[PDB]
Amino acid sequence: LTPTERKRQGYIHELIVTEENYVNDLQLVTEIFQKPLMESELLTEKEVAMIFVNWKELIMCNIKLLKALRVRKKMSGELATTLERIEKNFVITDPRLPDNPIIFASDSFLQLTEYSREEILGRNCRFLQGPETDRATVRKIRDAIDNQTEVTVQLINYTKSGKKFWNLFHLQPMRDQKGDVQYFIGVQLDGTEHVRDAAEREGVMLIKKTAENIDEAAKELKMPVKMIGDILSAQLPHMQPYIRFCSRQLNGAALIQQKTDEAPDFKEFVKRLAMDPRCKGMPLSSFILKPMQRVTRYPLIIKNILENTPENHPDHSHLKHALEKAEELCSQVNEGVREKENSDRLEWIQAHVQCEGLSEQLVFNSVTNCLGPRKFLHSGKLYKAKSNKELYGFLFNDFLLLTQITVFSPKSNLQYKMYKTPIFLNEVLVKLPPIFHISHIDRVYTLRAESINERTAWVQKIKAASELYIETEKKK
Ligand SMILES: Cc1cc2nc3c(=O)[nH]c(=O)nc-3n(C[C@H](O)[C@H](O)[C@H](O)COP(=O)(O)O)c2cc1C
Repeated sequence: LTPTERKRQGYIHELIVTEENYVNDLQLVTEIFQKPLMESELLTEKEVAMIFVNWKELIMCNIKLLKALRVRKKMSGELATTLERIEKNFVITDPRLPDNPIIFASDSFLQLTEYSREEILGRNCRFLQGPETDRATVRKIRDAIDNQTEVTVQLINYTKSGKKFWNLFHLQPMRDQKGDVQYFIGVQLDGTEHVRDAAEREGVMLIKKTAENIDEAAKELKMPVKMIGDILSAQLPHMQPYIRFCSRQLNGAALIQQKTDEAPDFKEFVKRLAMDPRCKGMPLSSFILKPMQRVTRYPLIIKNILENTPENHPDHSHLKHALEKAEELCSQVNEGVREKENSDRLEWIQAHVQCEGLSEQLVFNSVTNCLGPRKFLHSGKLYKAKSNKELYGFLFNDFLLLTQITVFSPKSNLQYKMYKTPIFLNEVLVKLPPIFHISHIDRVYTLRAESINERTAWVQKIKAASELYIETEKKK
């Protein structure tokens, strides 16, 4: 096959495999960090929500994505578990991708070579080679690769610390029905001495049977993919919860670091949850960075698929939209991260303003219907005319929230109760007769601000955000 179509399948499966690892990481934090901390009674229900935030919703998004990928790929969840049951040193590489990168490494392999998964994936296997390695043996391996055939040799490899060990290595291509090589299987039998006669004859049989089991394990993965963009184009516009999480990931990380230094009983309980072999010895504070990494990873991946997809291909159109949505999703994420002050205010409103009786729960620190990331504009006391009722209003870029006190200082806590249904600014007009008039089509509202300088701040900000909303709605 042409290198273009070859690279195309390589990047399509780069999307699928990395998503598998990612979704797996999300479920880990919920399993061995979230649920334990909630039932540990070490922290309050409020402190826990500051860290994970909407972590649960992040899983619901990607699981919906991963499932769609698996059905198209005719896969099942078994791949990770099936591969883990093979307790041998092995890696899988992708010859379709430049420099033949590693896409998977067994637990035995990682511990043998003293490297971590983050150091390994995406790189060529030549880091094992050293000074006392027979370069003639290496060339035989390269030839077997270029000729797309299996091979079995012995050579000296090095760990991360530089420890020497003999490597009874076996290479084996992974072919589909059409015989096209999709992956390469590399099994390593570590030893102290060069094996001969019976010692060699036994080791060869094991590492070869090991390779066959991997081919069976990766049987669902090896098949080629026709289309993948239509799935990404339908799932990416539903990656909204990332905007909230990534805007609060900084405060969530600062909470962990602070609570650790002021509570020794908390520090030990966290590390006893990072013990789990699925954590690979990385702390909880390192998992929090992953959602921000994944959303910035998507545009890089999709573009690689798009660049290796011709114009006449039916998947080219969907990949265009997918790239657009991925970049739009990524942009709104970076906007929320930068506007830190706006993020603190929206989350403050979330906790102190009780909004109930709605068809859907109100999340202030989220995306609007049309304008994107919600932005707080103005707040203050508002007195309704002819009633003079003490009300407290919150003005946003998309709607106005009226409440009643039962301002943004974290220590100061006071309760706000929702007064009426959120008045959206896509259907309101504002004129002047500290009294100002807003014109809703259905009902009439006449409010009186604290002062003259206040009502001018209301009228201006409401009108400006309204006109921006109206003209945005007129686009389509
Ligand atoms: C699946 C696979 C597994 C490999 N495993 C090893 C290995 O364990 N040790 C090693 O020295 N080379 C291994 N190689 C070979 C190297 O990745 C590399 O291709 C080889 O050393 C030739 O390097 P060169 O391109 O600089 O000539 C493996 C290759 C493949 C495709």
